[PDB]
Amino acid sequence: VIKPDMKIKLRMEGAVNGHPFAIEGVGLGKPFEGKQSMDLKVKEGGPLPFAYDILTTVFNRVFAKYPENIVDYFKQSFPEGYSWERSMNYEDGGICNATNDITLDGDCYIYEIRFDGVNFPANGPVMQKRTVKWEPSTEKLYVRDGVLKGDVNMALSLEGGGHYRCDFKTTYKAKKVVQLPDYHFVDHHIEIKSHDKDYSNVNLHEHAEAHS
Ligand code: NI
Ligand code: NI
Repeated sequence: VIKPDMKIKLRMEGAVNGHPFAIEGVGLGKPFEGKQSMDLKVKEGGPLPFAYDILTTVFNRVFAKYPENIVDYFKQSFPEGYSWERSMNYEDGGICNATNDITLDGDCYIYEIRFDGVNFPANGPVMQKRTVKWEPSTEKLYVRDGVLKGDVNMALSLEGGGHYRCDFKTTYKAKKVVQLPDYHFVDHHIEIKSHDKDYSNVNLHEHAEAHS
């Protein structure tokens, strides 16, 4: 059911500091190589008044290269698919909640995404768009109450130098019973490869690899 080459379509609806927006996307990847990319377009609420970077990790752990010796919760959950929930706690009190419900239609994954950011300070790097990129990261994955958790210490590099820290807590939920993994890691590296001036168009890449 998992094919070597796969597509993606998605819609995100969200709000940051009570201002709504909508984004759509199409993309493609290689699930077994842990690579994907996508083009994203802002449909409503542009030009976004906040750092696009806060959204990019929300725009699928099926696109992660799992070796044979680690159970792959995500590829097993297909064709029924899985959903996830995430809280993203920024060091200045900015908090983002996100969810993604992932279904499969033919060779295409479909994402229905909600994003909700509150309490970003007007003079902070998100609302003044002073972020450069996310550093590559290592997510720690562990089972709890029959579902899979993933935690990660993330950092955004900042235009004047330095970093801005965010802690991610994700819960991933297969829509059917699957085998559960042991403790393991996923290395991630997410990059905006191109974009237009106000980020109404963005081309986003990620490569991920599981290890134990
Ligand atoms: Ni890389
Ligand atoms: Ni740029």
